[PDB]
Amino acid sequence: NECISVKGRIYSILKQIGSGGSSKVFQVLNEKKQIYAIKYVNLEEADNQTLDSYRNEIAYLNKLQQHSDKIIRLYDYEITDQYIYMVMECGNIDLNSWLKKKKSIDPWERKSYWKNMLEAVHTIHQHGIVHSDLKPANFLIVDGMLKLIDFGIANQMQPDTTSVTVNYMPPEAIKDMISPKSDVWSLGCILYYMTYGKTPFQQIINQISKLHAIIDPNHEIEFPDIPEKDLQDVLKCCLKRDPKQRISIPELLAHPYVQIQ
Ligand SMILES: COc1cc(N2CCCC2=O)ccc1Nc1nc(NC2CCOCC2)c2c(C#N)c[nH]c2n1
Ligand SMILES: [Mg+2]
Ligand SMILES: [Mg+2]
Repeated sequence: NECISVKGRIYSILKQIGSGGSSKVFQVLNEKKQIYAIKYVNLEEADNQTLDSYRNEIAYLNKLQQHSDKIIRLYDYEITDQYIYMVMECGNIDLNSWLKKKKSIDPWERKSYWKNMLEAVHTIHQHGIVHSDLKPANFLIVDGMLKLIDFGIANQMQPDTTSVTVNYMPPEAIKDMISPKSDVWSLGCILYYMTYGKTPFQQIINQISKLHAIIDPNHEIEFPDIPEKDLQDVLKCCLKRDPKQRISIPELLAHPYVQIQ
């Protein structure tokens, strides 16, 4: 019967979904035995860089959810000098965990998840954010939909277990040692994974030349023919290494793959 109070109301902790650095996310019930997610950040030690990333996340989450229901909802929050509590709509599960168990995706459901992710990413681009590190873990499944959680700022957390990648990074991020085009690359890797059941360079299991493969022009990604050729076309347009020739989000929204059927 571990509990959390937040701006008046009490919540029972059903379990800890995940953790990350100084954060924790709990699946909880309110007094009306309704389910929610609560994120907790122990601010006790945390530099002004960490503090500000979390303050920025909360502001954008509060702003953005008026413009799109593909952004996870922030219902209430409590913030002091010691801690943060955020009450949010709780997802059934994150998309990474969900992919890693499913055999094969229903084609109409892949198309629908795809529209969901485009809308969400589109929404954050309109308000001046480039995620830059998109991956399946950033999307939750709720009400048969995909909703975005992470904005790039704030430290990513990891699902917890009761025991004890880089496949999505855009090429121009590797050569950065970054624009809305970088999120379309990462979205194409997810859709590609949803189509061919595998990430473009998911087999180059050694990292340094996984990276090398990604930035290498005369390394070619394979697009086996498939029934839905509009989907073959989406993937080929997303996965162009040259950012300036890569398809954009506004264009992807006008594409037959999302507009027909
Ligand atoms: C039942 O609930 C869930 C369960 C699971 N998993 C993962 C595998 C095993 C399992 O059962 C994953 C997500 C949810 N639902 C959920 N998860 C959130 N954070 C997770 C933090 C760890 O990495 C993935 C996301 C938030 C969030 C934030 N921040 C605001 N709402 C949220 N809803
Ligand atoms: Mg068990
Ligand atoms: Mg295990």
